[PDB]
Amino acid sequence: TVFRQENVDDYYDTGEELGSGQFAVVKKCREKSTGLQYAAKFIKKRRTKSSRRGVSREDIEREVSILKEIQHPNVITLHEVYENKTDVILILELVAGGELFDFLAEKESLTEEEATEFLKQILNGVYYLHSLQIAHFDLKPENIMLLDRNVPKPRIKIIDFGLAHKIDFGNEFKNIFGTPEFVAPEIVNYEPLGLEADMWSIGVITYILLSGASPFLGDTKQETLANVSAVNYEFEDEYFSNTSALAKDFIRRLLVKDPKKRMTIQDSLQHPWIKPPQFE
Ligand SMILES: c1cc(-c2cnnc(N3CCN(c4ccncc4)CC3)c2)ccn1
Repeated sequence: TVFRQENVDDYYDTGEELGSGQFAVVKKCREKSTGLQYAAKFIKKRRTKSSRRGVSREDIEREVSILKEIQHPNVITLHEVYENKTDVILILELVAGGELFDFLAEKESLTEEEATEFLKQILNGVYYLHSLQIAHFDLKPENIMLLDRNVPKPRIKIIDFGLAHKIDFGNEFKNIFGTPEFVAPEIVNYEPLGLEADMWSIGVITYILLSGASPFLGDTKQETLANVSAVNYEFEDEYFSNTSALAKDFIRRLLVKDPKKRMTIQDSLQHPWIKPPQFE
């Protein structure tokens, strides 16, 4: 599939660079014809067929196809796609309140009520994705953005679908590996992957929201990955002594090695607490 090949600068003016990962660049921009503001994500193309740098065309096209299908308040909207010799440029909805990662760094830890206000929105977005058989495969605080960080109950959107896949045969078995602290054991073990992997990541996120600490994090990537595979975590009393038993129950039912025994997204919404790359 080919994208718009006019110069993006003919249609948008860019401004501030926003925070991003090592591989893409994200800039605020403004569309000349409407004055509306967006975020432009520049994905570097592969320079040759057997190259390791840049993103393969197949991978870019998968991300664009998934973005085009999704429309939900808790997921980022794709507006347009441009391309040139070096980059594919996604014009995305602007989310200006920063990363949940940076919000958490300011608060240290969240109360159970504050955590559930965020978690409900994450679960609603993941329920939409899983209903479409889309696994995100990279859920973590850096991939969740706040619309406005200055309100008492900030609203959020899931971003960056660069690892997302449609799961139409129940599982995928290929080159899929996210960030070590957040990946499920089946990722660590290079096993077939399905929607269950996202549920594990939600368990990790929930643990971090309540404690400010990462449940499997070791001093090196290999230690973290070994900890994930062994389900080596505990609810440290220093962080969790005053946390409700139901919150611990929720996490415990997500941080389960066997994907078939892990809570699904539908289970998570009915749970009584809620119901109203890899190489150093
Ligand atoms: C504003 C921004 C964005 C946007 C789009 N794509 N990726 C984005 N980042 C967010 C930061 N980031 C990391 C990852 C690792 N370490 C530090 C930061 C993860 C990816 C932001 C979209 C709309 N409005």
